Order: sequence, then C-alpha cells, then structure tokens
Amino acid sequence: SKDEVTAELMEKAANQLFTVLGELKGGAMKVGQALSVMEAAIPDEFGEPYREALTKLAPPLPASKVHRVLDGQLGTKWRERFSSFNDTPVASASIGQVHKAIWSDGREVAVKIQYPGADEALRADLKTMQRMVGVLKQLSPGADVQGVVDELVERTEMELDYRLEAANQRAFAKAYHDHPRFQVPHVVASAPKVVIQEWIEGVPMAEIIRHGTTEQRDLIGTLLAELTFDAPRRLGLMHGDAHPGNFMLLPDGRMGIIDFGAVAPMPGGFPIELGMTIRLAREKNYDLLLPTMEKAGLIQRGRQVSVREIDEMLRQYVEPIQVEVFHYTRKWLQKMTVSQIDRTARQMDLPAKLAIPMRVIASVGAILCQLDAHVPIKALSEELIPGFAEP
Ligand SMILES: CC[C@H]1OC(=O)[C@H](C)[C@@H](O[C@H]2C[C@@](C)(OC)[C@@H](O)[C@H](C)O2)[C@H](C)[C@@H](O[C@@H]2O[C@H](C)C[C@H](N(C)C)[C@H]2O)[C@](C)(O)C[C@@H](C)C(=O)[C@H](C)[C@@H](O)[C@]1(C)O
Repeated sequence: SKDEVTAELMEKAANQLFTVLGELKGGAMKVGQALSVMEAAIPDEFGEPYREALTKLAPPLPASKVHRVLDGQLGTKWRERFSSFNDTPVASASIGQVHKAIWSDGREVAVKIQYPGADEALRADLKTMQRMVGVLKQLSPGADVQGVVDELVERTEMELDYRLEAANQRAFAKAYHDHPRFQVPHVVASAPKVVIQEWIEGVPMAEIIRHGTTEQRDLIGTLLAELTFDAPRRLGLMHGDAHPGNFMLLPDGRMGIIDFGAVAPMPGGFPIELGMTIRLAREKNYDLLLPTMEKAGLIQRGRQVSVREIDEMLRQYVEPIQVEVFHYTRKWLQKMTVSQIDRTARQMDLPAKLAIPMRVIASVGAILCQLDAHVPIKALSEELIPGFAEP
C-alpha cells in the first residue's frame, strides 16, 4: 500500500504548496495569521448558522431520498417520464449520485441526483469565504483578491445548478451530432438538481492509462488532441481542463465525452498568434518571433528578452510538431521541467484569449504523456490551428 502512501504524501505536499502560493500572491499573510484575524473580524453570530447547514450532508443516498429529490425537481409524476428506474446508483458524483434508467421513449438514460443538503451547505460555504475575502481586502495590506469572489460564485453554482452544465452539453451535442470521431450524449431533461442524458459506455480513459494497449492509447490520445482544437473552430467553445473521467473510448473507435461543467468561451475561435508563434519558433525566426510574442502578450512589453528562455518557454509546444508522429512520454515531460537557466521575461498576466487555450493545451498534453500516446499532432495543427500552417 506504500505507493498510494506516496500518492497521499504527494497530494499533501502539492496542496500546502498552493497554500504558500496563496499566502505570498494572495492574502499577503500566512493562513495561521489570517485565521486569527478572521476569528475576531467575523461575529460568532455568523459562525454557526453556517455550521447547521453543513451537518445535513449513510455515505450512499437511501432510495427514499432519491425519490424525494426527484419529487422536487421533476415533480409528482416523475415515474411517468421513465419506463423504469434503478434505485441502486451506478456511480458517484461530486455532490450527488448517478442512476441508470430507461426513458419513456425506450432509450437508456443516465440520471444524476444531487444530495438534498448540498445546496445550503455549499451556498453557505460561499458566503463564509466571501466574508473572509472582505477581511483580507480591508485588513491585510498589499493583498491581491480581485475576481476571487467572482471565481467562487461561478464555481459554486456550476456545481449547484445542473442546468448550467446541461446547457453546455446541449451546445456540444449539436456541433458533434453524427460526428465520425466524437460522440456527445444528448440531454434529455435538465433541472437544478436533476440532469438526464443518454447512456453511453466504453473503455474509460483512466482504464487505458493504467494498462491499455498501444493502439488504444494512440487512438484516444489522438482524438483528445483533435477535440482540443476542433471545438473552438466549430463551436466557438473550448472544453475546459480535462480529467480522464470525462472521456472513454467507444468500441467503434470514437471517443465519448460525458462531462461539460468546465466549458470556456472562445467566441472568435482559436487565436491566430498562438499557431503563428509556434510556426516562427520552429523555424527559428527570432526576428519575427519576438515582435509577435510582444504584440500577442506572451512576453512583457519593453523588456530585454533572452532567446535561451524563449526556447524553454515554447519547447513543450514546438518539439511535438517537429516530427510527423510525436510520442508523448512521461520521460519527455520530465525533460521539459529542466531549465538550463540557473539563478523574468515571461508574461505572468496573459490576456484571457491566450490564457484559456494555453492552460487547456498544457493539461491535455499532460494526459497524452500519461497515455504514452503516439499522436500526429503536426498534421492536426496544420489543419485546425490558425497561423500554424505556412501561408
Ligand atoms: C479554460 C480554463 C478554465 O477557465 C479559466 O480559467 C478562465 C481563464 C476563466 O475566465 C477568466 C477570464 C474572464 C474574462 O472570463 C472569460 C473572467 O471574466 C473570468 C472571471 O475569469 C473562466 C472561463 C471563468 O469563467 C467565467 O467566469 C465569469 C465570472 C463569468 C463567465 N461567463 C459569464 C462567460 C465565465 O465563463 C471561471 C470563473 O474560471 C469558470 C469556473 C467555473 C471554472 O473553474 C472553470 C470551469 C475552469 O475550470 C475553466 C473554464 O477550465
């Protein structure tokens, strides 16, 4: 059990690192020091009316409560929209359960049910943290807390209102209806705490990472990379930071996509500067590269820039397209974390239209390395990514 003990030690070191980052770049003080201030700056009358909301949430939900939630979101005659309903959950959600059933039209549908006391527990949890943001802003000198409230409010309701996630899925269901390579389940019914979609199943990407075949890894890895670039060009949207649980390989060779609670807006499609930057980076055209990256916002305006660092900055994007079929390995990813610079020209505040895809691409690239997949990324880039193909 000793490797999973490393996993817990790895998660704990990673989570405390982000706490330190939060202290230095956010609250401008330690978590211990801040907790002291918040204890006094926040009344005890607000301390526990919050407490009671969290106790309502034994681990799997009893069937009587599943009906109860269904009695609310779908109503009195919710069993008349189903042909049958399995009271035993097939999976677990973040704050709910997933039930397999049969719709009235004969289709197999997957039904997600949110726990009864999760709405109050999370909304209260929002107000408390929102209250703490006020404390830091008013009492902690030199604290950066912009948009932190906006972030938390958006995250919360995306978790509490299933209609928002379902709306995103309906968007991908139309653009990728009848598609040769991608299958997105249609949304049958949507409610604040109940969402119903078509049932699909295959080989989970997680199962492929563990002990999948070489061909399985390459295939679903190629499809994942294609989805990253095709979605913004076709749908004006980008599927957010991807977790292996969101994807599966269908028997016919297609990739299944089941989660859309992370969709980010890309109205004007994929930016032209990104593909153009990588193109100039590969051809070593530093003469046209640096002014381009400056205009785009990859590097800071009016600052001395090292070519040596530019190469480190883009090599995770350039090296894959320097061949026809790149082999995304973990060993390669380890080499990317090695700097020839020994103790900043980067832009630590990228514009939104560049920040969104680059984060997604980075997360996708990490998954491809866990897959040990062979991906024709060079071809995909020429076809889908604007500016990358030579004019
Ligand atoms: C892709 C990578 C991730 O998105 C980002 O990091 C970009 C950089 C933010 O935009 C940035 C940049 C910008 C300008 O939004 C475009 C800004 O308004 C917000 C606060 O932060 C996003 C998308 C924000 O959304 C936006 O939040 C707004 C409050 C409302 C907006 N909506 C009306 C469209 C909504 O899309 C927000 C809060 O992170 C969404 C929450 C739910 C997430 O955690 C989502 C699911 C992320 O995992 C993500 C989408 O993968």
